[PDB]
Amino acid sequence: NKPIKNIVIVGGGTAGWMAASYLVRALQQQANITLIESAAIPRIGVGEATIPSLQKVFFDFLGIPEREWMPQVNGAFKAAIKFVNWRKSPDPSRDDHFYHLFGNVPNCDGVPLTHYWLRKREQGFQQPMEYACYPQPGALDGKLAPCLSDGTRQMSHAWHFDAHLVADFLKRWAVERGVNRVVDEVVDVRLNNRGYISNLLTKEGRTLEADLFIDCSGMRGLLINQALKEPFIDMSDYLLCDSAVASAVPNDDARDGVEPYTSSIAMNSGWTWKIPMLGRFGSGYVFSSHFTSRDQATADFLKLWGLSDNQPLNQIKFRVGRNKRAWVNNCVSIGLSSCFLEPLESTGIYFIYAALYQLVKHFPDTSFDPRLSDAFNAEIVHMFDDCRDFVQAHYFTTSRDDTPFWLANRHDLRLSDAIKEKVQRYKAGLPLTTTSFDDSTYYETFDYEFKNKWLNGNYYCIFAGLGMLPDRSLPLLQHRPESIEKAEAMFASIRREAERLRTSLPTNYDYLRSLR
Amino acid sequence: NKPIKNIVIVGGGTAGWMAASYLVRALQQQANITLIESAAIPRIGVGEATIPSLQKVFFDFLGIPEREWMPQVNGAFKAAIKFVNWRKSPDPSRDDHFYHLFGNVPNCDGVPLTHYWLRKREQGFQQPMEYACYPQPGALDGKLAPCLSDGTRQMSHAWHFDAHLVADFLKRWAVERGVNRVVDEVVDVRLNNRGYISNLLTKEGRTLEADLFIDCSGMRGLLINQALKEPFIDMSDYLLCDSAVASAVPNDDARDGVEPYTSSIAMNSGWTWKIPMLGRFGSGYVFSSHFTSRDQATADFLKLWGLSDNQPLNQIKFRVGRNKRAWVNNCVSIGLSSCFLEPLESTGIYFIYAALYQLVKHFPDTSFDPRLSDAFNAEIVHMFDDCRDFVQAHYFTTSRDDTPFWLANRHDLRLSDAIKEKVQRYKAGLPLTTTSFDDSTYYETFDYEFKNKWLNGNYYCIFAGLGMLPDRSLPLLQHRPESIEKAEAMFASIRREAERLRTSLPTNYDYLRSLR
Ligand SMILES: Cc1cc2nc3c(=O)[nH]c(=O)nc-3n(C[C@H](O)[C@H](O)[C@H](O)COP(=O)(O)OP(=O)(O)OC[C@H]3O[C@@H](n4cnc5c(N)ncnc54)[C@H](O)[C@@H]3O)c2cc1C
Ligand SMILES: Cc1cc2nc3c(=O)[nH]c(=O)nc-3n(C[C@H](O)[C@H](O)[C@H](O)COP(=O)(O)OP(=O)(O)OC[C@H]3O[C@@H](n4cnc5c(N)ncnc54)[C@H](O)[C@@H]3O)c2cc1C
Ligand SMILES: [Cl-]
Ligand SMILES: [Cl-]
Repeated sequence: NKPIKNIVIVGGGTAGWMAASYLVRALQQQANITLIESAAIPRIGVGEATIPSLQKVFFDFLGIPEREWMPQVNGAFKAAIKFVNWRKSPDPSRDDHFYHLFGNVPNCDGVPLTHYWLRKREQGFQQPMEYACYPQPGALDGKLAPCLSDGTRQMSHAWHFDAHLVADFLKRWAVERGVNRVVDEVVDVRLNNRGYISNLLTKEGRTLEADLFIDCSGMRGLLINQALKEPFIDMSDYLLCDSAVASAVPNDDARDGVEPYTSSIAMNSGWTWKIPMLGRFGSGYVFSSHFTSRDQATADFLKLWGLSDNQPLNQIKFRVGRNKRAWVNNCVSIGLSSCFLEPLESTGIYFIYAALYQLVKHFPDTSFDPRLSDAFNAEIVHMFDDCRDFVQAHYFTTSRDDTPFWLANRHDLRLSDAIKEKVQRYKAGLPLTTTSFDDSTYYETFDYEFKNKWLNGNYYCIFAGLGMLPDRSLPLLQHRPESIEKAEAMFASIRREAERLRTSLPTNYDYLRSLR
Repeated sequence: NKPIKNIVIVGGGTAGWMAASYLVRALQQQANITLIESAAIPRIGVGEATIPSLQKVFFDFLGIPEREWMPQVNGAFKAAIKFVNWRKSPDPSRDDHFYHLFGNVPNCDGVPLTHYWLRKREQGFQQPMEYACYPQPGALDGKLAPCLSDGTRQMSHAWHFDAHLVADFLKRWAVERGVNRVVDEVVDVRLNNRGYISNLLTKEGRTLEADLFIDCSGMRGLLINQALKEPFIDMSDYLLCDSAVASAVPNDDARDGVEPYTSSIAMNSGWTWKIPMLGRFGSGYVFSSHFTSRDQATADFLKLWGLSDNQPLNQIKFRVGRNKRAWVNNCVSIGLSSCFLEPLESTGIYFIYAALYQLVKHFPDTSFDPRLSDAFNAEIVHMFDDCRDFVQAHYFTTSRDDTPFWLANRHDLRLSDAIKEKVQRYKAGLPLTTTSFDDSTYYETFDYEFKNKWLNGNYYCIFAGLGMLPDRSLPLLQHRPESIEKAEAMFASIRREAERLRTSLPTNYDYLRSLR
């Protein structure tokens, strides 16, 4: 079969230029890549939070080190997500916060530290799980950097940045390496009688043709949804939020510092993200239109940060779910054109480079073997649905009942058999999927991580944080006092590391300043 | 809940004493373990072949190094399985053999060497896959040891031994560490109205009681099948063989050497195993009674090795399949009481210590939370069904059509959706599950291996060996000539290692002799 030689990418957002960059890197020879993007249709970039695999899977593949791209996007460091007022109904006299931290939890004789902690709590141990099982939460409370002053890594971390800038960065990178950039707007898509994309008709009268089309046109799904009629699976029965009111809020970093984490502040009919950068933090009230009006949500958002009625706002709406098939005929959907999930766990950009990773792993020729796209589509389904369930697990697990929104999350959600099964195992006291701690190649081979994205530690951070604990500790531990004693030594070690971090880490602000 | 304190194991075979050994090791405190075995009911031990996880998962857990247990069981080294006359109808003028080797296949720019080999074959490359992608097949042809004379490991390996002796070894090991051994025969099992095992009535009038019962009574399933009425899922529609005629055959190792591998010699209505040890090799014609009589199979077996009509034979029969649930109420089935699969891929003893591993991971208290057994049962189902599909893939893939037996395997088998999906992906040219080569922690964390037992390399050895190749090479490779060039360097390196092994390895016989 003849190889794919001409590729057309529709879209100049984060998805489009990640696709252009990744493909021009992966396809070293025999690859003509063209990207068309409309100047009259804006890109989505609200100030985004990410996860560590952005470096390992995407930028490492491009050969771009962290020190190269991060200052070009005015990046800040992210070491966790802090959930505020998610556990109980808001009480100004109560400190309601917990962290979902990056990194793996140590194992002790084949059992994660989370389970040794639970047994301790049964006997009266008061300290919260993540403060016992991780070394960095207290450091995050102190708004400290994830690295020493000399740049030595001290904890797993990701990044906060304006996605507009990473698109510009990748634009310059990809164009320099041969990607043809076209500023124009597609107005019509022509299919043959078979149903394959023949050509694209633009606004300036250009006719674009290719062997392979990549749809990065955003939520509208110009190619995959509108032209190819691939149905979008609405999953509003799984998750309730469908809107957002967002803006940027100035921050006096000199006296307030820069929080080295994303915040998720539970509201009456949703939650508000806080994504710190230098000089400001991006913020957005994600809400359900069925429980609050955009007007009311706007008022709550302004009141939360004490913003004025003159503050410019980014009014957003979206549909939760995914296409039935991400790849149909000769068109691959990447980004918002493929799927969407509320930014509760920073999975948006992850969906992009994870899908691109899978596209190269299933790269077609001009014959377009349906076995390739079928396999690709199955991977996308697994990827999205797994993250959807993890996010949903934040909702039906909550104890809040103060508003109709939270009551609905507790009782009226549709749950997959998969997430029901995990929760059942968790409640039984069983550890979920764990990996080796004294190895960490889980982060080095993406096939492993892609198929097992969320581990025991991730779920425990969420569940224990929301106050939903297993019925009992592992029955096995009653037979292994030596293992229990060994776990105590590990807890003590974590406590010592936390104390060392407190006096060794520079503030996140000072470290970000040293990088200018 | 009160902890499990009294445990009764029924059975003194390989399963029973592995269970006794593993549990007395895992349950350091609060564990009274009793094993009852009948002296009038023999154990099954035909001379068994194993896989490397026996050391990593079982003996390492007991703290017993290879050098300790192997000479106690008169063990020989196994480095692969050689399949003879499986590809085509037997032709004495043709050499029909291929190896299924232990170990992982190297990756080159995210693609296994198997796929770079396939592309080469498309362009005329003649050398068989496993001889190109592995360094040791030629060494195995030369009957060389898997280690240097000084004991330095040179290739991944497992073991051949009489399972009777490993049972005796573990018996002595477990009894010395507190396991109570009872020589008697259970004649009646009493259940309460709930359906839980109350007590065991023996032949000498003893009444045995416990919190937890382990059924290692063999194929009869004294507790799980007969008492608890748990249905056995007959899978004769998946696999056709149901019988075996076996014996031991003397070998002049001084002039013939000792083959460092198990052989699988395809017959008219089944296949014959060859499991070499010092001084002899165990052998057994596995056959389907629906295509040949035991009498005819016996004659073929004797004729194959030139044995006489006076040669004592072990006439065996079995049912292929598994219990619907491995663990019911307060009874856990381990070994032949749980499931059986023909020894095509040496999975029998694997099923034992893998299940025991899972039992400890799901260890109950006296309340017996059904969530624990449900989770355990699901793992057993995955374990068996996955190995069943892998074994079955040897059968429906063959090109042989010379007998009704092989025609039936080609056309009349029932295939799971899972195996159909894998074959489809393979035929499309896609790599199956792969792991990191420059790491090998896949063999260090059993959770990983248990869920992903058979990798791309394993399937490729079987499929390419049977002459069933993908329709085409990976389309991506047409865009990456640099990766192709890089793979050539790896092939050259493997060729050099093979040449070094040829002149460096002692013969398997001489090395086994040096260990006496
Ligand atoms: C409210 C919100 C919060 C988010 N938070 C996070 C987060 O915290 N972390 C994270 O990682 N991700 C997050 N995401 C996701 C992420 O921001 C976006 O998915 C990503 O940055 C851009 O996706 P996209 O490029 O596919 O869509 P878009 O940004 O909409 O890109 C659309 C592009 O296609 C072009 N185009 C469209 N139509 C046509 C046409 N007819 N002809 C020609 N050209 C055309 C447009 O000009 C534009 O260039 C969030 C998304 C939203 C909506
Ligand atoms: C033909 C064949 C080939 C095989 N090849 C391989 C191979 O190559 N590699 C591999 O790893 N595995 C292989 N296996 C599997 C392996 O040999 C056996 O599964 C294992 O060695 C023994 O299994 P078991 O102990 O559960 O059953 P058994 O050996 O039958 O043990 C039964 C025990 O339960 C006791 N018992 C029974 N009944 C009663 C009662 N009413 N009261 C009291 N006590 C009782 C018996 O006395 C006996 O001790 C093979 C099996 C077969 C049949
Ligand atoms: Cl997101
Ligand atoms: Cl076996």
